[PDB]
Amino acid sequence: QPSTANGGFPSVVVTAVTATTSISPDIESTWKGLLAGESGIHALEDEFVTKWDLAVKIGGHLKDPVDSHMGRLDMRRMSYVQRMGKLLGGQLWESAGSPEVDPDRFAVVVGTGLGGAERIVESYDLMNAGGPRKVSPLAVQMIMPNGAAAVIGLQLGARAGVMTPVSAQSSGSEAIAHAWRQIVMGDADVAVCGGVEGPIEALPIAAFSMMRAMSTRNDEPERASRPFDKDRDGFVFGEAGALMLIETEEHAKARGAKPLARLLGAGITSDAFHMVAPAADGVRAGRAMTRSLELAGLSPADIDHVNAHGTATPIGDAAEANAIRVAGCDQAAVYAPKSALGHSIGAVGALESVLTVLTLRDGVIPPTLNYETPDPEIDLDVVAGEPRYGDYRYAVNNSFGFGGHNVALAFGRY
Amino acid sequence: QPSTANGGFPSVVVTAVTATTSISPDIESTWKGLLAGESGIHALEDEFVTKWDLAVKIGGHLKDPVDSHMGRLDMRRMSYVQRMGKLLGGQLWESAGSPEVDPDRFAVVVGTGLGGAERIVESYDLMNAGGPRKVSPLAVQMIMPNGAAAVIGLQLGARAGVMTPVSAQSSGSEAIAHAWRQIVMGDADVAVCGGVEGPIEALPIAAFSMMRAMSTRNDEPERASRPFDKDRDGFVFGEAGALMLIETEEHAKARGAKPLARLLGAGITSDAFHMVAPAADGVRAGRAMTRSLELAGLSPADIDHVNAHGTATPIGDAAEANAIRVAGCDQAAVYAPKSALGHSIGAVGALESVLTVLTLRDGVIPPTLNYETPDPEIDLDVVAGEPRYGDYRYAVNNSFGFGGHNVALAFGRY
Ligand SMILES: CCCCCCCCCCCCCCCC(=O)O[C@H](COC(=O)CCCCCCCC[C@H](C)CCCCCCCC)COP(=O)(O)O
Ligand SMILES: CCCCCCCCCCCCCCCC(=O)O[C@H](COC(=O)CCCCCCCC[C@H](C)CCCCCCCC)COP(=O)(O)O
Ligand SMILES: C=C/C(C)=C/[C@@]1(C)SC(=O)C(CC)=C1O
Ligand SMILES: C=C/C(C)=C/[C@@]1(C)SC(=O)C(CC)=C1O
Ligand SMILES: [K+]
Ligand SMILES: [K+]
Repeated sequence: QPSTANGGFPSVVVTAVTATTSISPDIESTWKGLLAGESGIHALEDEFVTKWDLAVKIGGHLKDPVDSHMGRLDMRRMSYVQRMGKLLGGQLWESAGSPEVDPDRFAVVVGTGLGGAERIVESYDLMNAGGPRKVSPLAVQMIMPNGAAAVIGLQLGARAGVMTPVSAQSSGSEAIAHAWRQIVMGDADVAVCGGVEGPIEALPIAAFSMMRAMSTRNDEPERASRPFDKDRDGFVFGEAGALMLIETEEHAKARGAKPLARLLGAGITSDAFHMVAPAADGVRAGRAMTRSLELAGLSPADIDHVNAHGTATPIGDAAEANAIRVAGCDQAAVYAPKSALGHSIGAVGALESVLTVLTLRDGVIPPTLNYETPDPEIDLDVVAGEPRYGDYRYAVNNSFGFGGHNVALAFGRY
Repeated sequence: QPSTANGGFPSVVVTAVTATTSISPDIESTWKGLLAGESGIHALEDEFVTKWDLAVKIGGHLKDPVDSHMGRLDMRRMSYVQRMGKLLGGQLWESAGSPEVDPDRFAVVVGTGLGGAERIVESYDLMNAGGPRKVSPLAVQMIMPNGAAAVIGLQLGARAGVMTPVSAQSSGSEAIAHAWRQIVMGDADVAVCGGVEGPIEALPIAAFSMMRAMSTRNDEPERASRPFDKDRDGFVFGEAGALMLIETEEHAKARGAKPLARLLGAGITSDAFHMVAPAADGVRAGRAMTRSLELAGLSPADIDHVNAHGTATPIGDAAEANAIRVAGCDQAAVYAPKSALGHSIGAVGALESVLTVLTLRDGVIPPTLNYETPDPEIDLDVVAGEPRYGDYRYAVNNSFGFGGHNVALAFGRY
């Protein structure tokens, strides 16, 4: 059976990354910030918080708002996720050296949680006020959830497929999994992949808050997200979008690109347990990890590092600790970046895959913030207090989503 | 290089199909109907048409509304596409003999155009009227576009992955493409796949009609949808959802299921041309067809039948005829089912895949309705007037979507 290690699949490398976060618009500054123990979570100053007296009054807005880079027409012709996709798509390509690739071998796979939903409600209000001729001729193509991926495909010229897998909070990792599949199956040699997501707003907070699993530690925003900690009280929103460029090792060599890491395998499963709670036993989630190992050609003892989904929900963290044990990876050093960056939903799995890549490139895992009281039921090696340094050779990035979706990505040091 | 024909991919068979359409809730009755020249397209009698004086006053509502089957609890706690998913998934599973499969080898892949969007505008109105605590605690899990796929995965017990590819009008076929990939790569032995979509409503009609591509032949509804006809004047909505059950031929034989057809190969590409117009040259669209043949182990000369996306827009049908030529498939017999069933957006490529399968099972292509004046730019063998019987062995189903997505599926007689 084919694996990366046994040459049954071609070698695929990560050759550029871009991300915008609550800490910085520059991924390399976000990364230094994380290492120095910086949090992007703050008191929400938005008017909408006082207008509605929201129970949740914390979150990380992007340091550098997407729309400060958007012109007059982009504001009127794209939904917010498409605007983010355009912004990141251009930054990534510039970071890659603006390569001239064969368009017929270039694919885009970009996940998102929802799509251009603000244009749904705008279109609804416009029609209710002034009838059907007040709806934009662009409303369909701004709203459709494949919109951000399609904007990036058009921007960069991708003709080997533009795909948008949606799996709620695992969408941004799932996208990279499908990009890797498309290359190893011979449909593409190069792919831009990742995840984008909307900003923090009143209605999203209201709707997630009614499920009662958001932190309300409003007095102390930077202490509120505590994945794996005994005193965790739910997740915190933190805005992000992130993309990476992956290509065959041969394609990278031929153009002189310097790889940051290798993308070795990907595992996708599903729980069939509950729509909005993960299976407590972590068995299908652990199988996604295992399947990424099988495809990579690795054993669980090879894994130095797991980048946890680690939302800081009580039931979420417990299930993931069980999954990591089921996969044999519970001696890896674990990071839960939502501790500092919060949860960006459809993008978050892409951001964390980027962080996994930087961990491998630089030999360092940032501290998990707020990890102050270990939880007996979670017996994991959670990195905390200061960075953990090592010559890491292999890591797995985990992401999970409402629906019972489990995605695991195996990366290696280049 | 592995193909189905050369045994490099495992054999994959279609063992059950279900669909609900404008003609019938029973796919076998829908099929008999199409063969008898029936149309599902009628005057819209909804009060919203006259309320808003909509330019488009025609379309095909389901013969049998999904909600005639829906418990009162479901009507509050699932979105419309989730209800459609649950209904179709239970029907499919019964049609299959309710098999006991290994859940850890069973995947679901179901596309849709948008998701539970009615719950977005419901949540918005509730919050505006009553504040943030009047939003449903189930709002998120009803809205998320992976919701329908996830309902089906929970309902049927799928633990090998639940996926929702979103590619607007090609989603339904793209879902079946990714299910075939998942089986041939060894991630699953059996999969439920296809597409669901919302109903014709006021805001959907306004937003699409403002793009200026819909038919407004309101005085003759059954004559409005005219794919490939010289006098075509745009597309017509017709509601549907459809699912099929695919599995390895070995798995089928083990349980004694008689196949309906073989699913031989799939190709996905993208245009990088325009967000809402297909590339005129048909080149990337023809490459998707060619890719499906390469993976099948077929040559264009083998192909007997093409089930065309055939929307009846002037530019869309012209581009598809060029793509069929690019692919070398322009000697095949062509059917354009939107002539009879109209356009079901995210569900349509799955519906048309099911029709392709029945064509191969029964050796007959239904007539393309309203095909009265050949267009010299098309120069295709369009089946029309009466059904055409023949010994069809191989067929390609086309679907394309806003964003420039091209999906082709290669099917074969069992
Ligand atoms: C990290 C946060 C993650 C967020 C959660 C993800 C949810 C998806 C986010 C959707 C995209 C939102 C885009 C907002 C653009 C923007 O900002 O529009 C403001 C003005 O507000 C609005 O129009 C708010 C309109 C909201 C649109 C409907 C959202 C409905 C959300 C659902 C009820 C709950 C969330 C469902 C998530 C399902 C999928 C993931 C599991 C500019 O203001 P002005 O400049 O005009 O003054
Ligand atoms: C032939 C298929 C047509 C496909 C069209 C696809 C459009 C997308 C699918 C939308 C799914 C909506 C489900 C409808 C539920 C239903 O019916 O609720 C009515 C009462 O009205 C409503 O609340 C309708 C309000 C709809 C609000 C959101 C619609 C947003 C539409 C966008 C602005 C334009 C379409 C975007 C498509 C992008 C994706 C594909 C390219 C019954 O009322 P009651 O009898 O129960 O009292
Ligand atoms: C099946 C449900 C799952 C996986 C739920 C998780 C663990 S995933 C996620 O991001 C969150 C917080 C938003 C959960 O509560
Ligand atoms: C890129 C745009 C494309 C492929 C557009 C097509 C041809 S596909 C489709 O179903 C329709 C009618 C709604 C189109 O107008
Ligand atoms: K992670
Ligand atoms: K078709």
